[PDB]
Amino acid sequence: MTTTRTERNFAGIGDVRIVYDVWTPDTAPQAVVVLAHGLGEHARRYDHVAQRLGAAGLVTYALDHRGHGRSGGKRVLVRDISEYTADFDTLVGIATREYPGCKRIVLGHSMGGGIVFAYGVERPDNYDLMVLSAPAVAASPVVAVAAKLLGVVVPGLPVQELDFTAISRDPEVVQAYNTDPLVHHGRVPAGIGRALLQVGETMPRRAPALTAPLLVLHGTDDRLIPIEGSRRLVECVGSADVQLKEYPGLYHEVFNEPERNQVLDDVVAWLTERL
Repeated sequence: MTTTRTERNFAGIGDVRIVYDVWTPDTAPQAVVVLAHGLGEHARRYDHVAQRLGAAGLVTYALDHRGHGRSGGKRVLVRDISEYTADFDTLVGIATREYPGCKRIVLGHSMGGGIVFAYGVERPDNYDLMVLSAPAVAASPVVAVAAKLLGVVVPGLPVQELDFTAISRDPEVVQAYNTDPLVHHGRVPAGIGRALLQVGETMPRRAPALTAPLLVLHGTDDRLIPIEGSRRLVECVGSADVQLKEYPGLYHEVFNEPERNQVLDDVVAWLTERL
């Protein structure tokens, strides 16, 4: 339809400047969506997702995490999962004040899915629906201990060598990712590894705190985050209205796959069922 983007910013944890987009369609908003991107990317890789949501009368708030895209902070530097979740909580507060009376939908992809889950456990009544795209949620006990120790002393130390070529079966998506100057083109730092384990170590203990309906999306050929971790999440959450949509043969970024228009139409159908 016609969904215009406006750029704003707020002060995050440590007074780090956090830039976010607001996508507004030319119609009375049916609900608001607060979107959390994954590791190394930024909110401008979701223009087509925000535009698709605007077609359904949804307003989308999408922020760049600290150390990502337009936001402040050292690139992909993080020391605690609470840094990500507090800034997401601040954005949800912004959207709640701007649109009172609208249902609140929290959407997260990959690391953003782990962020949205950690926020959702802390504030289970601050949102109405939750949608997760291959969430980084289930990350031996000795390696978990050592990784969280390292990430708390040298959170900027490179550790894990991630395969960007597994993000999508679309060659244009893999190419656009790799030539984007705003995108992180390095190894996973130790701080991000610790934050991921922080949501992973506590998922089965704290998943019962969730109450709002939940939809999980995951391609079966995901080589970055295994689909079995999503099968285990939906069995642990306390929410009664839960379902996981598996896309056979799709890669990590189901919103960027050639079948993205089918994936996005499944998300809009799920939301319209509950709005």
